[PDB]
Amino acid sequence: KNPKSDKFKVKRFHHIEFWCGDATNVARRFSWGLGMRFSAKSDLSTGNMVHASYLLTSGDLRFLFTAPYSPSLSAGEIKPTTTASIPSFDHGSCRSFFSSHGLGVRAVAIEVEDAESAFSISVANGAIPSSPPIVLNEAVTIAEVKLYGDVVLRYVSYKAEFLPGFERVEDASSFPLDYGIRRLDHAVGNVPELGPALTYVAGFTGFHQFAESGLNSAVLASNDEMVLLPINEPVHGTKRKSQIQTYLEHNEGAGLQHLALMSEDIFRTLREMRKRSSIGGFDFMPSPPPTYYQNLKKRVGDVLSDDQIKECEELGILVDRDDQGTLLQIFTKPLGDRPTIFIEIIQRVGCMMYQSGGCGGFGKGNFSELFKSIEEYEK
Amino acid sequence: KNPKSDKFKVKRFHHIEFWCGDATNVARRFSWGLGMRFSAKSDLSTGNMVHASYLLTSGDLRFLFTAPYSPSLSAGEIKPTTTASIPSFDHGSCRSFFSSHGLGVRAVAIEVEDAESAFSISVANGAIPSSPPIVLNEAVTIAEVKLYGDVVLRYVSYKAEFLPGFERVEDASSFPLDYGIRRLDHAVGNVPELGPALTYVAGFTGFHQFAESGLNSAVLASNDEMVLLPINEPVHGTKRKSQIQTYLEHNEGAGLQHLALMSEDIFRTLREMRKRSSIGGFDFMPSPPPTYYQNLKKRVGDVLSDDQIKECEELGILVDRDDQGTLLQIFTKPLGDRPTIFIEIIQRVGCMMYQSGGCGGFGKGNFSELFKSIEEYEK
Ligand SMILES: Cc1nn(C)c(O)c1C(=O)c1ccc2c(c1C)n(C(C)C)c(=O)n2C
Ligand SMILES: Cc1nn(C)c(O)c1C(=O)c1ccc2c(c1C)n(C(C)C)c(=O)n2C
Ligand SMILES: [Co+2]
Ligand SMILES: [Co+2]
Repeated sequence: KNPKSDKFKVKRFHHIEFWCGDATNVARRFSWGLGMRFSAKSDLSTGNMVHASYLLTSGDLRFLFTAPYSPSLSAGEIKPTTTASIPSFDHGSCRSFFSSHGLGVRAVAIEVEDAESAFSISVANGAIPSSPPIVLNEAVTIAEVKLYGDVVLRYVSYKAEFLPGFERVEDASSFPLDYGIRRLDHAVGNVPELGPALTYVAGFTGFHQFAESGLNSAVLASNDEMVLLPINEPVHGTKRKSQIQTYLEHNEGAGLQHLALMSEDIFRTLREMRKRSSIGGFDFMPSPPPTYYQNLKKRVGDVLSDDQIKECEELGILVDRDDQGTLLQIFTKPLGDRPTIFIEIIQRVGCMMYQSGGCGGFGKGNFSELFKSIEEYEK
Repeated sequence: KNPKSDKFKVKRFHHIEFWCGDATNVARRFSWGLGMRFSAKSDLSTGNMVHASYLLTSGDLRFLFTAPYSPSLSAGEIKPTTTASIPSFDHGSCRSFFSSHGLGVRAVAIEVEDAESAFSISVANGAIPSSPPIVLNEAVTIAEVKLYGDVVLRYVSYKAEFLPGFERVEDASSFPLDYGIRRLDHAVGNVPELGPALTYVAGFTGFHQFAESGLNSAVLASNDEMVLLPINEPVHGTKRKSQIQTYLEHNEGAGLQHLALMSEDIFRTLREMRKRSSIGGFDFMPSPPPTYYQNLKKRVGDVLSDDQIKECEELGILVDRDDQGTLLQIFTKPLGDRPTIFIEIIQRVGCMMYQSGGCGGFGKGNFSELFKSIEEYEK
């Protein structure tokens, strides 16, 4: 059941912004590890005396990495005279965020028809304002409201080329890496209490709820279910400590837990990423035992051939099924020093009309199947 | 003239420590860009609840990357019960350093015969103490005094395997990269006033002075001239703004300007580094004009063949000569967001007895020769 209750017109995920201590080193690491190209910059060389911002792209996926300069470089500026390309940026907020949480996502940005209307409707419906709507070069409008913890939901709308004040990256520094990642599928938050978090976000967006292990969760979705925002809470008192609780402890509270990146060829993406794990890229969680891939024949034997199942086993890929589609997924180890944010690589098969959002679910069935596999491999 | 006036026995450079916001991403970027292997760690997985520290090695070169965890993880600890592997570490100092200077060198570490005696003699001779001598597992002693700005000179001595509490890195995560870098040749500081900086450092070490462009500089050296610590000050009032002054502005004061890394085969190192510049590694300063390499025939035609001169031209390598040896060198663009710290790759030819320290100088003649080359190429 999809009541299509969005309180304003939402299009697609637009970008994810990481707040960093040094944007250069994080962006270069991510570029090589994920196969994303350097496509735009806003920094000292573009006249920005406030923050260094670097944009990586793969397909429609946009990752922005931002760090503050010394405040002394811009001490004479005021907001009317700022050289910052992102007017919501604040030195103190960024330093406070990074000292509190470490490397992590500050903004989940969605493209909307009208960022000023989106902001006004959200705040009229309970959203806590973070940055009021600001029109950039009479071309783009940006506004921000609080999502959870110190993460903001950023609205971007275009009258008619990332943002004004960003420059295209020169082709010499713009090596055309591509491991097959094409877009953001979903962005997941961890909170101490799921109920109040869901009520708050669904309250100001009109997003609807989309259709033992240490977590309870729920998924909020836009009208066409292309913007997907799951939220998790921990389950206490279990034998094994909840990984959601571990997140909250090491992150100093609520924040973004994982980004799921859709691949157009998850086999190629994982081959390319795994080749680079020990040479500057990303590590992956330990692979399931062979009993898992043996049991996959009975579960997904009508969707994947035996060869493709064998290809899943080489790469450590997980498979899950809903009533409408099938999910291939795998998880990285945490992206930085703290056991907090990580990345999921996903590919979905089924639900063709284009492919509808959330085809195959989010893999919650893999908890029990991994468990059964571990017990079976112990035998 | 070498008066051999060291006030305590100094051996060699031991390691360089960077203070980071996220040590994982910086260390992974540096590993791929410079061809250094992950060799040791001290972090949550080794019981360290205080800081994450990762050691990269290439030959005798040791780069350490350290970042703080949330103070909440260690809030119940006191110094007698600390889980930190580097007892001088302090959360507040590290956050203050990074917010002030950005990514940069906190410690220049030299191995000495007795770190406690080195500390006591230094402080008795004017050194400002930073961290008193601490014996680690009855095996290693570490102590720190201020060098310039917020950079410390760290003394390490071994009774008889980086530091106690560091664990060797498992071979799966330890990919054997190697682009030919073998050791630290020199470490250079930028200060506002050279005189007082030299007097201070030479005062407490007994290091001696080793044998138009925007800088004045001088080099301090240990007895065998294997530890080399140049210091620069800006020259004001020139047409072009001093790059030393630019450093001081963007760094918020004095600090380490560049690390010069000796290669056993600078041609291989530069081929390997340049292949990776646009895929996560390091960029290099713009190459000199072809008139430079034409003029090199008359300057170094007796040391390098025409083919090897042509190889220098492909890779953008600079060449300088002293009275005793020849210097091949090249400089990276800044390592992070700010126009502050960069790296020099160096190889020295001549002065064989082993090779004596500082063979060929430090390349100051390349200022005039680059200038002449630029005017000649304008023609
Ligand atoms: C669950 C869940 N709910 N929603 C809305 C999602 O997007 C998810 C997941 O992406 C997911 C699915 C299966 C997992 C898993 C995750 C994070 N992890 C990590 C290590 C915790 C596992 O070990 N397994 C087996
Ligand atoms: C000088 C100097 N003194 N000492 C003690 C050193 O180690 C040096 C250098 O390493 C050096 C030599 C030549 C240079 C240079 C540097 C840093 N730069 C940078 C961009 C400023 C140039 O453009 N040229 C031509
Ligand atoms: Co997921
Ligand atoms: Co040098």
